[PDB]
Amino acid sequence: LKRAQVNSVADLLSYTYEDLLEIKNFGQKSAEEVVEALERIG
DNA sequence: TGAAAAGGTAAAGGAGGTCTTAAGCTCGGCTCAATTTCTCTCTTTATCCTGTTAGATGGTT
Repeated sequence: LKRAQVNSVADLLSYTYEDLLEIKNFGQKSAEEVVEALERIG
């Protein structure tokens, strides 16, 4: 994510799950991890 | 001599590309009626040429 210039939660919220899967070497398990972390912050 | 401080090695796990099948389609070939060109004949017109024996003899607007 930091390689993708994503620096804020707003920036990450600007990406869809598909855009997250397009991130180079980002896999489904890592997208799930991000979803779980966001749920951890509601 | 002890101790940073960097540099290796062996994993675990994931990420990513590359392979395999059940479902379905549509695509070309093959046959095979079904016809539009083509090329001859075979005509049939389309176009040009010549002649015509009562007598006639200077314009309209």
